[PDB]
Amino acid sequence: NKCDVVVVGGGISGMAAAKLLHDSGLNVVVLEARDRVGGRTYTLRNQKVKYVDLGGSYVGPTQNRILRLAKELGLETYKVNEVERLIHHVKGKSYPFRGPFPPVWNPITYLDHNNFWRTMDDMGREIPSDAPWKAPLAEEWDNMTMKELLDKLCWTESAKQLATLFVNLCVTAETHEVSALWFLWYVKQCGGTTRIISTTNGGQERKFVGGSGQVSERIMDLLGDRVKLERPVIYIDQTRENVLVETLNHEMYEAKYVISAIPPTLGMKIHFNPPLPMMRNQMITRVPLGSVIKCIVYYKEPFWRKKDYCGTMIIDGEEAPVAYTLDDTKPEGNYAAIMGFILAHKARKLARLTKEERLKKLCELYAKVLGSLEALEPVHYEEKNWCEEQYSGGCYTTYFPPGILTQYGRVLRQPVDRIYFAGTETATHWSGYMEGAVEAGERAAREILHAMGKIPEDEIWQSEPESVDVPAQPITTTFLERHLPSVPGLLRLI
Amino acid sequence: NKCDVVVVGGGISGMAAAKLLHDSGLNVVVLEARDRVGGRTYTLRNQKVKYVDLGGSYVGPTQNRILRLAKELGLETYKVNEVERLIHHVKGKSYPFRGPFPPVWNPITYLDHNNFWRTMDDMGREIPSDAPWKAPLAEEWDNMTMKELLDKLCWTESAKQLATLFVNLCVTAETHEVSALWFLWYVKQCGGTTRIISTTNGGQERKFVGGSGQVSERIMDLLGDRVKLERPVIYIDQTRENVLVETLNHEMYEAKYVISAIPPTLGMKIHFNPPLPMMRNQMITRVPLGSVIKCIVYYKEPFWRKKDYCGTMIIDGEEAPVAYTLDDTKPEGNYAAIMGFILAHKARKLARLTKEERLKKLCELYAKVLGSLEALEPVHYEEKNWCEEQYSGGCYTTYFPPGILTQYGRVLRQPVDRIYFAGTETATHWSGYMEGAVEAGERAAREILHAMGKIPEDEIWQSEPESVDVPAQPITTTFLERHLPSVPGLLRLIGLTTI
Ligand SMILES: *[C]C1=C([C])[C]=C2C(=[C]1)N([C][C]([O])[C]([O])[C]([O])[C]OP([O])(=O)OP([O])(=O)O[C][C]1O[C](N3[C]=NC4=C3N=[C]N=C4[N])[C]([O])[C]1[O])C1=NC(=O)[N]C(=O)C1=N2[C]C1=[C][C]=[C][C]=[C]1
Ligand SMILES: *[C]C1=C([C])[C]=C2C(=[C]1)N([C][C]([O])[C]([O])[C]([O])[C]OP([O])(=O)OP([O])(=O)O[C][C]1O[C](N3[C]=NC4=C3N=[C]N=C4[N])[C]([O])[C]1[O])C1=NC(=O)[N]C(=O)C1=N2[C]C1=[C][C]=[C][C]=[C]1
Repeated sequence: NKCDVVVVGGGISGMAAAKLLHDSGLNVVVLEARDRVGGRTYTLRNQKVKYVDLGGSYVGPTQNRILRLAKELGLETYKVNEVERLIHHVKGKSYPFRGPFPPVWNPITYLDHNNFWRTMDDMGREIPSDAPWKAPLAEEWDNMTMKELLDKLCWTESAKQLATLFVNLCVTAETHEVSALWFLWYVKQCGGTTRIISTTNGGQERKFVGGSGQVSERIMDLLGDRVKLERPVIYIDQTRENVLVETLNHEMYEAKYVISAIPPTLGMKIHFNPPLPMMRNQMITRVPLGSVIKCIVYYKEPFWRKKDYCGTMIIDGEEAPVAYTLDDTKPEGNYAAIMGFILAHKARKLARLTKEERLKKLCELYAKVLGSLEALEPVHYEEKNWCEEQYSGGCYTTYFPPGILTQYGRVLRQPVDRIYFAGTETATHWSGYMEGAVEAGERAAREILHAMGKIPEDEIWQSEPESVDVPAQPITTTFLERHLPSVPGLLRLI
Repeated sequence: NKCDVVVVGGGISGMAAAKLLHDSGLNVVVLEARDRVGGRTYTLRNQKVKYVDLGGSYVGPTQNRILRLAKELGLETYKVNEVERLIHHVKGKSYPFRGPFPPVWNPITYLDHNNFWRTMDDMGREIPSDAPWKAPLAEEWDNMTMKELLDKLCWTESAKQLATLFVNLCVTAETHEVSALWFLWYVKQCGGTTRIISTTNGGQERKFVGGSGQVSERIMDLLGDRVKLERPVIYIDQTRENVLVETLNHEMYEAKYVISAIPPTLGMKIHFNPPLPMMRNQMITRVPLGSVIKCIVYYKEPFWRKKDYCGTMIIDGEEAPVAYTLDDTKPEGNYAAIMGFILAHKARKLARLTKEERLKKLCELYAKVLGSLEALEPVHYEEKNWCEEQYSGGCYTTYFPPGILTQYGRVLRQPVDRIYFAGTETATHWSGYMEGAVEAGERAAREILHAMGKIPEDEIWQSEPESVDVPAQPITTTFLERHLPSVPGLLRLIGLTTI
């Protein structure tokens, strides 16, 4: 029954909010729909794998909030293997390379690849992180899919193929499904193309020893009986003095304030009294999450390292079930494994197969790409289709179709009376990530502290000191990268 | 508690299913979220208006199922006023015309307008009504917005402007929001461009005397206590022998079968056990409804008729709050009124204003369009914003953004164990309309009768005899209309001669 704040959802965002409020002296309850905490993070333990992340997993430089929270909880990170060569597999053949970016040798193609990435970052600099709908060309870019943008910008099929794979991997959606404004904002608010795609010095630098699921589990340990598992919220009543929150199993909770820490569209699962205002009522029907199967194949040894491959593969083509892989071997060098993502329309297509049929397709692919028969002899397989989850709706995050961000965007974190909004989707830096979940949960908690007169308005949005354990190198561009002409630019110059 | 079939939703689709099942001898319960039946149809009665439809309203030729159902219930139709001239207002000026279509004088613009409508219908003929994702070019057309299709097809701004207003009016959404495959399907399954847009011989020919809300109300009268108002469904359990359906007010219903007769995305409001299959789970998050305010301004007299205007206005321009109007005077000639739609992004924009501020904007617009100061003296005003409705989500219907129809389309009316799907969105002829609600409700009911061994598979989909009261004239094209070249076609024909 009675408390100061009810938090709906026990993922990273809901747990970070509740921890903050608890640490401030307020009485808090977390209502969680599933029989576990963690939401879009999930760590499986069994004897074969020891532990494995089946949801969110990677952290890296500039993600200072998730790094500080995990450190305080007693977690350690380790580095993803990127010692040996990366592989770019294109038109049925493998090209090993070093550095973050796959090299291009044809000169025209070179100019086209260079101009595409540069243009993405240029366009991003006109987009405010906390208000993308205030971009000078907000409407024009929002009324256009990423597919239309790629068609205009890319003068070669080679650049257009790589840019498409880039979109599919970042947001688990097809280029024709997503707004150009929304995708450019998304990349920008992660620090740009280089920062988002890199292992070393980027979003994929590190993982947590023991799994990322420990973040939510350890906060639940701190909160004890305040966390209520298998309590899906069905009903929120704001007509009276205290807010009334009802669960599916017929319990009633009473509070001064609520934080909703669930993906925006999952707000549909709740019946509101009084009805939601018009813009939010419609927004929550307009914001799907992407589609992905995360798959991990285990091997006796990390045999790719013997051929001077790190295990990172960038794989083009319609036939490949998996477009991107990373080494998932434990820091000690055992439980050798390759992690890969089956993205967007391939997730829909390959979900019809059996677990065993998917394993066979992956092994045959890895054998071609790595040039090794050893890939045909897996010792174990784990996978998770996020599309089938009632209380997630997909992964990694919410995407915006064309027209939606400019029309409904400003409503995402706008309070509805005594309901405040957290969840990674409402963040302004690494929104879509575990980092964004922490930002949003702690910000929504402070909005409530301010409404209670406990802190100045000044203190709702708080900056984060840089991690000493995971420092960031700055992103640099060369003179030639900055000044080489586009393909049409070279044509004008002719 | 116990019955044969629980129907979720008391709109036209849910009420048509329940009536069919009841007439067959089964015990049915209808669970309705609101304190009223009718859903996206709603008839307001007060002394000033007598009655007025604030939601779905128009019916016309080829809509035989809604006409038969209403006739059996004892309802009458009357004809929408189209006796005098239509108006096309473009670039701040009005051009009166007769006939269904605004005339085009410039021969280039004329070739462009002719080729646009023709191409829409040509592309539609490649799209199966019952399976749009089977079109030969389904993927290509689905990966493209209507805005991209218009940019490629229309070689004049004038054709592009009119085509845009056409999309906004048909599906209450912007061209950049909707799949090209979905929109071409939607028009095709209503019988094509002419049938969808027309008053005389089209979708807008008629209304029901007394209002369309009487359809649902009269079925409720037939069913008596079997209809449960203010019972929003929150939970469906299929793990046991009988299906368990729970409501928000804590009642439990038990049944052999369930029909879900709610817009697909409103399925999100229900918690399922076991969880929905993957494709449905994701589909219901990908299918929004459009945005519209329906507004009716009353006058002492239908003064536009005196100037030889019927009251139909097609109004282009960003400044105009309303893009389309119809005479909404009663068949007896009293309660003179103009009905207009505020569509898509304007519904969002103008919802910020007060009721009085919106009234003033409309009157000032009608005064320019009709050239009449009388338009500035309204006697009464009614309106309804559908965007604010928790148990509709918008109006008129569900649209599909790019990429969705080909990936998730085939799952819309696919049964999930003992749950069968009705609602106008699952229809194959006039989906989006009251007609489609009847088709879908009656088909879902017969799917259940078949599962119960009461009818052959053969009988699930049933054709409908043509209405004798509202007959359909066929849609004809002239020789010139069929064979005049497009703009690029004329240009090719100029490249060829010179050589
Ligand atoms: C899935 C995934 C994958 C596969 C991968 C990845 C990911 C994912 N990511 C993402 C993450 O994870 C995220 O962001 C996070 O986690 C989020 O968080 P939040 O905000 O908190 O949210 P969530 O989790 O979802 O939670 C929520 C909750 O709630 C609940 N509910 C619902 N409903 C309800 C409830 N309750 C009560 N009632 C009701 N009604 C649920 O259940 C839950 O719990 C990521 N991230 C990062 O950071 N990293 C990584 O790695 C990741 N991953 C990704 C990527 C990869 C590559 C590149 C990029 C990215
Ligand atoms: C809105 C509108 C307007 C404004 C106009 C119009 C329209 C609309 N339209 C459409 C119609 O109306 C429709 O289609 C119909 O109505 C549909 O039906 P259905 O399918 O049945 O569906 P609904 O109605 O929605 O119902 C449902 C129900 O359910 C319920 N719920 C929900 N949720 C829930 C429930 N319950 C329990 N639980 C839960 N969870 C609700 O409440 C409801 O009741 C139209 N149509 C026609 O035909 N005509 C016309 O006129 C119309 N309009 C239109 C137009 C105009 C112009 C052109 C074109 C068109």
